[PDB]
Amino acid sequence: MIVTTTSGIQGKEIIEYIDIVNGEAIMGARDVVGGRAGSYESKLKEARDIAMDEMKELAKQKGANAIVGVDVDYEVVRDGMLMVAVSGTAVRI
Amino acid sequence: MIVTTTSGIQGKEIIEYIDIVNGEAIMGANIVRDLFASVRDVVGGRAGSYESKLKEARDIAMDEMKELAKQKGANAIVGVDVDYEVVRDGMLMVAVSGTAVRI
Amino acid sequence: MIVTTTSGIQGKEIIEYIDIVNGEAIMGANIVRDLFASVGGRAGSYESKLKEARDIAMDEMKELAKQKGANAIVGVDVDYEVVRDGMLMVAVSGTAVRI
Amino acid sequence: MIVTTTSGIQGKEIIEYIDIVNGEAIMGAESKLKEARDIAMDEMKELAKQKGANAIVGVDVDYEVVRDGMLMVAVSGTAVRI
Amino acid sequence: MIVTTTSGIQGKEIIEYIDIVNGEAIMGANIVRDLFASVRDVVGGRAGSYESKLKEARDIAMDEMKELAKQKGANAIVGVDVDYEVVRDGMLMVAVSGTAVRI
Repeated sequence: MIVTTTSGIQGKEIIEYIDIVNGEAIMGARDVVGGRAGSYESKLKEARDIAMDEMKELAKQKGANAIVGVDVDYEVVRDGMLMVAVSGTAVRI
Repeated sequence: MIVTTTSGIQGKEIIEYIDIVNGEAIMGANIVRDLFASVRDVVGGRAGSYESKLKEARDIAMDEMKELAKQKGANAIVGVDVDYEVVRDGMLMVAVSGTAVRI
Repeated sequence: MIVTTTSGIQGKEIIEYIDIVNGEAIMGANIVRDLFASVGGRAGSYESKLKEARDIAMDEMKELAKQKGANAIVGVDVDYEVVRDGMLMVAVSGTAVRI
Repeated sequence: MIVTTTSGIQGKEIIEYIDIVNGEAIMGAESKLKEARDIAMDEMKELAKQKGANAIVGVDVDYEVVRDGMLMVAVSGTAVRI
Repeated sequence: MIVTTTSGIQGKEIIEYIDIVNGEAIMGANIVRDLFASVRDVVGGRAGSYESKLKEARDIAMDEMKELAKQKGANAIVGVDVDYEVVRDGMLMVAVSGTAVRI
């Protein structure tokens, strides 16, 4: 199933814009370092995937086979906690 | 009513761009532990987790946006964006914006 | 005059991109408990004041757009950020165009 | 040089997408906010021009309080040829 | 590789949408402090330096996103967004996202 940060699936007609769906993960409460320095996946991959799984599960719940126009937001939330929040429009194609 | 975070509705022409519409809601304060107060604080309101309350606040901000759009004679809202910001004393704000359109 | 968050306008040709235009406003301070100071301005809730500031920001942007001889703003975006010790700045951005 | 927040120019095909370009201005220590935004935008345009671009599309502005009293404004965009 | 903040490649149809890809970089507090140059007014990121003081963080974020995309068999990344956020004790994070595609 296609998940894209773009407005449409080039080649495919959208049958229905079903709903806007979201997912969120709250992560735990001269050196510039990459997110994958010293590890195979990025430190935020677990958070990001939890957030995207929730969004995908909801979309699937709503009869979607695709999710377009997705955005990722990051906010430091509670006592230091990182939230990753993902939003997108569930569609039938 | 069609609501999308994309810049258009494939299949339909936009007959008129009516206006830009917004909705916000701030979460309720912490009560104790992972318990958080109702976003909408009058008889009925439900306490719960940070995530269930965040989702509630995002649902009210959304519904406020849709109610304004409908007041303006819109049948669709395109180019919807969500924004999150921690404001006064740790409460989370959810703000939603989009363009109300006739299709 | 058309103002829109979409990247374009349907059915109408842009004959000229003029300039990116912006507006901003900072929310007034907290008075007491849930009451916030106007940005004969009225005190209100956080959300009421927030809406007021966003309205001022949007008007300021349109104002700048019209004076540059535009009749439309496209690709509009709203940004929020807490500023000088607890106080929500709104900032609106857009592309002023001739249609 | 046409600069726009839209993702596209009208009556003008993009023939090269050169790079994403960025500008930033740092303040503190509303009118100075405008100055900052201008410095960020001018810095991004300069880079775009030096890269061989004649337009910048999909422009976005971000605002961040890096410390306290310091506000950063960052603009990002795609440098293109039309 | 074409990297673009736009939602498509004018002139080129997208034949496959592979994955959303992300890259990030994190700046130490010690370093963020060495960009409080604003001891006077407003200064550009390129005042007194060749490349912007944040360019290295962005380039590391962008490199990781691209390396990932490339490994997934993509030859372009579209709908790119850059995000900034202050986390833990004053470190600055720059995060980038986009859709890895095949054209």
